[PDB]
Amino acid sequence: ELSEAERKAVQAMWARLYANSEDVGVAILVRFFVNFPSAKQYFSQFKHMEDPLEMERSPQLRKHASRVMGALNTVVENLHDPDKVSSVLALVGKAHALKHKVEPVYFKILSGVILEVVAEEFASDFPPETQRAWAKLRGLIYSHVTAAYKEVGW
Ligand code: HEM
Repeated sequence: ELSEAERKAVQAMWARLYANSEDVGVAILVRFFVNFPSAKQYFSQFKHMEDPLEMERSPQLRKHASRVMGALNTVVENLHDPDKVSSVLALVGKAHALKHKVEPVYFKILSGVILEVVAEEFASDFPPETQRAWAKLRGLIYSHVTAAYKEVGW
């Protein structure tokens, strides 16, 4: 789990992100789909879309952006309550394993894009203590999502 200082570091960072949650979520996903075109295969309204301006304006992209940011928000705000973070990430993990059939490695890829976007957009607020805290959060997400895939015999 995150230590108290790490949790505080992650929540303070996340608050800055979430002040324009909508735009940050979308910028993250556009970068994800441009840089990893294979990930678009799970999205019916944009699986063959290439123009990043259209991706930015895509209703189904912006919707998934809103749901990624909201589920992340739930995890970050409730990091002091580890049963809640377990709860949320299971539900996500399973859902993506079973309904959406997404290869679990795409979570690792998306997290790397999330890191790249955070490092760019909020660099002057991203000291090493915070970078390390954020990296623990990423590990936490990937291990919990990865355990949920194993749980239903992926
Ligand atoms: C931090 C990681 C992610 C979070 C928190 C997240 C969150 C969500 C949530 C809350 C939903 C709506 C409920 C549901 O139908 O499951 C959703 C839908 C979906 N997600 Fe994710 N997601 C993540 C990563 C991914 C990745 C990497 C992919 C595939 C590359 C993906 C593919 C989908 C698809 C195909 C849907 C259905 C969208 C639709 O109904 O049009 N997600 N996501």
